[PDB]
Amino acid sequence: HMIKICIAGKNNIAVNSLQFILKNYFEADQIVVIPNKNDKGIDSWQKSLLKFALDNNIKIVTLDEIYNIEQIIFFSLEFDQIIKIENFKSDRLFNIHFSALPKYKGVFTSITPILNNELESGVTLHRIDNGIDTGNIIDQHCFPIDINDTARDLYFNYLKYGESIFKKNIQTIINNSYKDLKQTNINSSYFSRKDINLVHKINFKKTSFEIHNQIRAFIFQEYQLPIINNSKIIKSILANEFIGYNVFEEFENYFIISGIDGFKIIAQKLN
Amino acid sequence: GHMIKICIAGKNNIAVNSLQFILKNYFEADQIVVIPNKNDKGIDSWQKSLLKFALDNNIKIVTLDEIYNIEQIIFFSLEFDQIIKIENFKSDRLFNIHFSALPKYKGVFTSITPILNNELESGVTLHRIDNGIDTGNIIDQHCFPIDINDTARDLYFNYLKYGESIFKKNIQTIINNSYKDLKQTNINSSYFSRKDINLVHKINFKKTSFEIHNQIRAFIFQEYQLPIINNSKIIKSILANEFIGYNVFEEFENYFIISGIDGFKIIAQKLNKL
Ligand SMILES: Cc1cn([C@H]2C[C@H](O)[C@@H](COP(=O)(O)OP(=O)(O)O[C@H]3O[C@H](CO)[C@@H](O)[C@H](O)[C@H]3O)O2)c(=O)[nH]c1=O
Ligand SMILES: Cc1cn([C@H]2C[C@H](O)[C@@H](COP(=O)(O)OP(=O)(O)O[C@H]3O[C@H](CO)[C@@H](O)[C@H](O)[C@H]3O)O2)c(=O)[nH]c1=O
Ligand SMILES: Nc1nc2c(c(=O)[nH]1)N[C@H](CN(C=O)c1ccc(C(=O)N[C@@H](CCC(=O)O)C(=O)O)cc1)CN2
Ligand SMILES: Nc1nc2c(c(=O)[nH]1)N[C@H](CN(C=O)c1ccc(C(=O)N[C@@H](CCC(=O)O)C(=O)O)cc1)CN2
Repeated sequence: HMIKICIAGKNNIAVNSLQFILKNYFEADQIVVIPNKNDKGIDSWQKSLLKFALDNNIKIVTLDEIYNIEQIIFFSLEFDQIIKIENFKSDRLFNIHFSALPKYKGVFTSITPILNNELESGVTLHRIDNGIDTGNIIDQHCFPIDINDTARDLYFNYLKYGESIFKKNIQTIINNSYKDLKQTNINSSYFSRKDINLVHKINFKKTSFEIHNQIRAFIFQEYQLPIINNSKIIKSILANEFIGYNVFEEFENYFIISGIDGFKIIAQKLN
Repeated sequence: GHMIKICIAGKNNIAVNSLQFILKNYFEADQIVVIPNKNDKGIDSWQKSLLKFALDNNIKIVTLDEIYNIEQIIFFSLEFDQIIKIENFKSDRLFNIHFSALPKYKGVFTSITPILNNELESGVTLHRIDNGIDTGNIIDQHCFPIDINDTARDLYFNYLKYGESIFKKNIQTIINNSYKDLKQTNINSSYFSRKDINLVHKINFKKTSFEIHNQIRAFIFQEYQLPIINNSKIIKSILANEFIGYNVFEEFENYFIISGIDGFKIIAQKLNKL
């Protein structure tokens, strides 16, 4: 068919990966795009896929419009819809998921690995099957969650590494010469929206590492910041200085906190 | 200096067998004292009673107050139920075996917490006691697997086993005071209190098969409780690699068949099964 590829989703990973295909592989007339339902068609703190496509004379389609395109490559890059694979003639359906699968299937993956005490995360390119982030893994890139990284910092890492893993593998996908491996049952985890209360209530009867992690997992200013006694927190810093157990002291610009193991946290208040 | 050399404080097979080992190999009975836990009524049940062993072997029962002034005494907590304040003691030879791979899973119910948090292994850790909970310097650790179908009960019996073993491995160097240790790191340190665990766990099925399995088996410890699914007590959970479709739930006379979001088969065996 004339149309070779659909890019579906949002943000700079989608925009940049589309730019890369336009520059290196396919002409506009060979590409269609499905923006997310919330795409305003203007750039914000991320670029708009809708705007990029219109600016570049790529057609905006719906899923209904591509299901019958033989051999189309369908590529989800932060797409907001669950696919049903039997809708499609093509079986060339792919996603980049922002975690180190099989762990942290589902949502809010800039939050969940932090909240669960992980030292690393990853991006994973996989085939789409009918389950949520369950299909066979094509490629994965693991990277650290540094000790004072926030959810926002981690999200910007997913965008960066996600764009790179796209570029690394896209020719094998286009050539249908990639290899994949089924995901294991062990280590598989999943979160849905119901599992995370974005207005997090910190549990201080925890270690310093855990309290620190509770704070920084919710630091993502475009959405929210965690609040301690009515002040928003912009950064948490965990040190291995021992300051005594269960410290909590509020100052004008920051809190000094330690948990049951007495390591020092500085929780910096938003200016 | 003093006649008393060692105090064993705590409960269950670990305390009893450790005490038996020192009495056989290291100290006579008049050199040893014991502090049972508050709920020890001196009756052997599914674990042995430390109080009963002491009574049966003429090893004196004491309180912490009676040992604080014993210089050089070796104090060992083997599932002890009291928090120590090290400044009460003249001796600095104060030790604990905690049932986890520290620094993870400080605090309570460590037969439940690693399972519920999706771990594949656990451990026992011999440490110095400081004024924090399970925070003192590590002397030795032995890690072991949590087998995929282990229950909390199964994991508790492995702690008893490996815990008794790590005591024997280290006791000579404690007695000769030549042991080495290392400060715990801040990174990976985790802690649970009784408030963080609801022993009447309501299963979240909007999870992976692995996670649903873990949620069930983490609460299987029949002396205390069993998890309940559709008003049936569950005695065992078995997780397989077989794909059966997403979000399966079917009740049979003797078991449930369950899968989560990733569609792996779980068999949850009912207690009523003959
Ligand atoms: C909405 C929201 C998001 N965030 C943070 C954590 C999220 O990981 C990150 C990105 O948010 P979203 O893109 O809305 O949602 P997230 O669950 O990460 O993304 C999933 O759901 C998105 C919306 O359905 C899909 O477009 C993505 O493909 C899918 O991966 O921003 C917050 O901290 N607070 C928020 O309220
Ligand atoms: C009381 C209770 C226990 N358990 C299981 C899981 C526990 O890890 C295991 C042992 O129970 P306990 O010895 O009462 O509690 P546990 O938190 O494991 O032990 C801590 O607390 C004990 C009581 O303070 C201390 O004596 C120990 O040194 C300490 O390690 O039994 C249950 O599954 N349900 C229960 O209701
Ligand atoms: N079938 C399928 N569709 C896929 C992917 C997948 O692996 N498989 N990857 C992406 C997965 N995805 C985003 O990357 C995506 C988008 C929307 C929702 C969604 O509708 N979420 C609800 C859950 C609804 C439900 O319970 O089924 C939520 O958590 O509240 C979920 C995931 C895009 N579509
Ligand atoms: N200071 C300290 N004491 C220790 C250990 C330790 O690492 N540090 N290890 C063990 C930790 N432990 C179990 O392994 C354990 C037991 C009870 C409580 C506790 O908090 N107990 C009582 C107060 C005790 C009393 O003074 O009578 C309570 O809260 O009711 C805390 C930890 C035994 N004691």
